[PDB]
Amino acid sequence: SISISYSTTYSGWTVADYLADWSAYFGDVNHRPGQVVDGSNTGGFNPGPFDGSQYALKSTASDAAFIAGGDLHATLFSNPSHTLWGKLDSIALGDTLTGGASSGGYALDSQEVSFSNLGLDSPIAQGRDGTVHKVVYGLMSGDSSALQGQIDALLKAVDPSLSINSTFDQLAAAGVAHATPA
Ligand code: HEM
Repeated sequence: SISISYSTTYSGWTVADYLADWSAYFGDVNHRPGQVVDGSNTGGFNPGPFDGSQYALKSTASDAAFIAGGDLHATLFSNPSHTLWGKLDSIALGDTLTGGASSGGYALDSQEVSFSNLGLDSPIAQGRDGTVHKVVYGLMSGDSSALQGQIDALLKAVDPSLSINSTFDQLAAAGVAHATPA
């Protein structure tokens, strides 16, 4: 089932409130036609250049950053263009991104929260409608709505009383979350 890791700082927050705040602060990197600037708002893959086990992106305006983990593929100019697809197992949120292809991976110097065992798989044919794409492109664009909806479904699948409106501590009591040090 979904497995959540959270710094004790966030023990009393709901998942929805945490994500709404995190993404609003991360802010839209404007990865859109006319506005993509390589090395600024593309993020990167490990091993890359356009596929790998991690995709990571920091904000254009601060150190906030996320890492998507799984078996990921960006089509870039190939049909269906500008689709991220594959298998998405995890999302880690925090700040101070480090690493990259030259390091053999990415890590956050301050990981706040992670969501693992997401079990998302999106075929290339779904294009930009796939859940993997929506989750990650949403985060790139400062919008955690898609991620929230996937977490909500995973939580309900454990028990319908659990949701994105549960606190991290409630989710820990319910067996789906664990705390890390503040
Ligand atoms: C190495 C990382 C990436 C590079 C170098 C890259 C590069 C680009 C470029 C060059 C464009 C076209 C800009 C233009 O039309 O002027 C673009 C657009 C786009 N990319 Fe990426 N991208 C990357 C990662 C991603 C990821 C991970 C996603 C999805 C989660 C994504 C989704 C899109 C979308 C949706 C568009 C806009 C398409 C449209 O509205 O027509 N990209 N990207």
